[PDB]
Amino acid sequence: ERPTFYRQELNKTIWEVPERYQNLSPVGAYGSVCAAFDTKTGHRVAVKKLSRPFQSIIHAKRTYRELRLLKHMKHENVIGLLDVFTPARSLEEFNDVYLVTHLMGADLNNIKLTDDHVQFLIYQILRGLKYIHSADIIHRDLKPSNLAVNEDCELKILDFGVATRWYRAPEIMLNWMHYNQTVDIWSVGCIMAELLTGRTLFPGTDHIDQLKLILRLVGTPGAELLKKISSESARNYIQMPKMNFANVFIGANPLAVDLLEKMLVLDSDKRITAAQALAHAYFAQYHDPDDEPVADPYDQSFESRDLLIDEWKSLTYDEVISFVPPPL
Ligand SMILES: Nc1c(C(=O)NCc2ccc(C(=O)N[C@@H](CCC3CCCCC3)C(=O)Nc3ccc(F)cc3)cc2)cnn1-c1ccccc1
Repeated sequence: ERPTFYRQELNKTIWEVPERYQNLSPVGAYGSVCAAFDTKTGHRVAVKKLSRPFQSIIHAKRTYRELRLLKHMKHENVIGLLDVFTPARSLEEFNDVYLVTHLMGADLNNIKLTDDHVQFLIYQILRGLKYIHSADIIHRDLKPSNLAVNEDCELKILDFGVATRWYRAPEIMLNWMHYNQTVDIWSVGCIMAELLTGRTLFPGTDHIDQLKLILRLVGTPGAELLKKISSESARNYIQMPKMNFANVFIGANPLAVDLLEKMLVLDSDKRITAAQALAHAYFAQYHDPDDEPVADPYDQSFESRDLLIDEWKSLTYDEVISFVPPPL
């Protein structure tokens, strides 16, 4: 049943991996991540050694959460789990978790982009977000560095864990209660803007400067939206004119400007969803209602639980043991 592991020191870091994975080479920003050769598939992979996975309740829950989320994701435009392993033979000796994913070529932060490429890249993000959102999962940290492409411009959403705040929706700039899945659509708008102009749309130096730069584009809220804000601080802070997107994004595909106007809406209740955005004219070349799948249901009940490290650790171990490799 159990493979043969081999040990190796890489960054004064002990890596213990199955013989399956060869020629481990550190990729050191992304965490403890090595490019490896998978002798079973003949394809290169990424192997992530979780850092101090059971150091604390917080780490333990984070470890469990990352493994639960990765085991769930079965979509072309979302990072998926090829393998998860531990060198541990028992729950008793379980202290290290290794995750195996596809190796991606470059982050979108690395990559003048043509309108074709913007269309295809934002299409693939929305297709992935449709899937993630359908399981009631919110990304919450979409930014160029969390999006990866191969040379084929095939895109995957991931979360590696510059500034998040540049891409963050106004309604979660202060308090994290009154928000929905469309926080991720705001992020998609900021990314798409950047892809079209080669500039950060909203390079705020802090959470208040950020809100200033956003309002300068979308305009200060009307009475309609001001009435839906609970926080005296946030309301009293905000308490001018909406710019013509066609002026700001001069020379863009006018259909890219129209979609941007539907994505960068202050009122999160009126912001276009991933599903709706896919059906926008911009994506006429790439939209197929029969190849934009939704996810299986995702059991998120664990998010509400306050459990001990040994409880989170045992749950993670179960999820390692029950893992079913995807087909080749
Ligand atoms: N560097 C790499 C790799 C890698 O590193 N492969 C391992 C790998 C990657 C991502 C995840 C990952 O996305 N994990 C997510 C869960 C899943 C998401 C859920 C929401 C939707 C999108 C997927 C997570 O839980 N992150 C996390 C965030 C904050 C934390 F405090 C703790 C964890 C896990 C393992 C491949 N390719 N590359 C690569 C190489 C060269 C150039 C560019 C990229």
